[PDB]
Amino acid sequence: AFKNDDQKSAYALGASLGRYMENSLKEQEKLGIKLDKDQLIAGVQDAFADKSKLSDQEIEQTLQAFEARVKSSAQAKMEKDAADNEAKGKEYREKFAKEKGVKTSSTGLVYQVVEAGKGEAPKDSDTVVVNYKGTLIDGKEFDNSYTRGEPLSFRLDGVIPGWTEGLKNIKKGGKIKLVIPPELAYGKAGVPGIPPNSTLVFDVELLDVK
Amino acid sequence: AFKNDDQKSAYALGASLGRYMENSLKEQEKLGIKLDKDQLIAGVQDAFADKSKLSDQEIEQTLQAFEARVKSSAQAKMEKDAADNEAKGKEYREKFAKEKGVKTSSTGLVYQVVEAGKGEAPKDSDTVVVNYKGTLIDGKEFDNSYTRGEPLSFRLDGVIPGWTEGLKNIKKGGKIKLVIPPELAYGKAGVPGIPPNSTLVFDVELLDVK
Ligand SMILES: C=CC[C@@H]1/C=C(\C)C[C@H](C)C[C@H](OC)[C@H]2O[C@@](O)(C(=O)C(=O)N3CCCC[C@H]3C(=O)O[C@H](/C(C)=C/[C@@H]3CC[C@@H](O)[C@H](OC)C3)[C@H](C)[C@@H](O)CC1=O)[C@H](C)C[C@@H]2OC
Ligand SMILES: C=CC[C@@H]1/C=C(\C)C[C@H](C)C[C@H](OC)[C@H]2O[C@@](O)(C(=O)C(=O)N3CCCC[C@H]3C(=O)O[C@H](/C(C)=C/[C@@H]3CC[C@@H](O)[C@H](OC)C3)[C@H](C)[C@@H](O)CC1=O)[C@H](C)C[C@@H]2OC
Repeated sequence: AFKNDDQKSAYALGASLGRYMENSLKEQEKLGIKLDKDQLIAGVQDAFADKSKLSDQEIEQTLQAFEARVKSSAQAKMEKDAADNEAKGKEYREKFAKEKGVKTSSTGLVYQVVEAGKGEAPKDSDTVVVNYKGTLIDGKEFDNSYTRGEPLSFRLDGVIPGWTEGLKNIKKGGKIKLVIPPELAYGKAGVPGIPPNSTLVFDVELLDVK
Repeated sequence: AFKNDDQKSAYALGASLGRYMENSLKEQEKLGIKLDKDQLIAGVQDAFADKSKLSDQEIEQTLQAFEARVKSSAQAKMEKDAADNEAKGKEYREKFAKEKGVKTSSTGLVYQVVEAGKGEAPKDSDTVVVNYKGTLIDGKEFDNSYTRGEPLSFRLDGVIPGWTEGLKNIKKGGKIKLVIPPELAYGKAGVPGIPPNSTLVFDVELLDVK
């Protein structure tokens, strides 16, 4: 294929800009914003060959207005998701908390011990070894150590408060379901894969405490 | 001929990215690196269609090596420039030093007293106030105090050695032309606006010694 570097590196540098444009389009689609892909490419080709059909001022201004649109659309969507997820989350916890075997701690953490396990109570400075499954209240799975490949280890005080607190309710060999409010998890900001004010549901198997 | 925002903003976004690429390639060009632009647009299109001939891993691998080639070529070019200026500067100094009224000091500073001035000469702990104009040997002006509408003040011992020494050759009210070898100036590394091993030409007026 590639005869050498002025070729290989060029293609890579280009592939990388492609990649980047696809990723970018992917975030705009979250907001219902769909740019014309043929035009996006034509602009790239035109510029790369110095034949842009828009002046530098028209480019500056068009981008300026477009990025105001994106930010203004993303902000509104964050705001609405935050409020929606806070209320749906609350309702969800309230319903689940009333069920048999389910408990609510003084912090608002809602949990269901499935297997107590046996051994020492995990403490903040312990390293726990776990398998887990993490999903949003709507059933969307966001994390799964099982399909990731191996049991994960961490310091108990290095994880979110919902976990630091929850795992203390069981021992090695145990299993618990944690239903965690955003204020004991990722809050209003959320993190990639976790929307604002998200209540999280984890099914955790505690393999070791060391 | 854009009909709508999804069309115009997309073109704009593309043109802006492609212009960014072209600007980086232009810098690569100053170093003798001229990427194959047909392959570059091939990568853009292929990755855009999710058919990059390079995997994400290969892309990253290719660009790391490419990045190493650029830096290495950047260094080679500073080295060639260092050698070229050193030589060109030595010739320029040699020719000028033979002219009527020009002197060469023991350190290799070449200078021409235009007006002796009158009063004390600058000594090491002293402060001097000067107007000056600095140019590279080809005539490009890198600094001109006259344009700030005010002279410059500094400690004689706080400046490059060619000035520290050179100004001891005149007195308050004097003028002198200093032709300074790189080793009494910014040396092989230079500074922004002053290339490697540049010989500097300064026209100085000494206003005060205090
Ligand atoms: C940047 C370094 C990467 C580094 C990545 C790893 C070692 C891999 C590790 C298996 C994480 C998973 O990666 C595949 C993935 O697991 C999640 O999907 C998840 O199920 C989860 O919620 N878990 C994992 C299990 C314990 C509860 C919790 C957590 O406490 O996770 C912790 C977490 C993110 C705490 C933040 C820390 C920042 C604070 O500001 C914030 O405070 C609000 C809380 C994890 C252990 C971090 O400490 C360590 C890291 O982040 C997150 C949704 C995102 C996370 O990927 C990043
Ligand atoms: C708050 C005060 C900070 C103050 C910062 C500024 C005003 C910088 C500002 C942009 C304009 C500078 O000039 C006003 C400008 O001056 C040049 O254009 C120039 O014509 C020059 O070569 N000059 C100026 C006149 C005397 C000769 C000489 C010099 O010796 O300059 C001196 C110098 C740089 C000494 C270094 C000291 C460290 C040594 O290690 C090095 O030795 C290698 C030499 C100057 C006087 C410093 O004392 C002044 C300062 O520090 C340089 C090409 C680049 C330099 O800007 C970067």
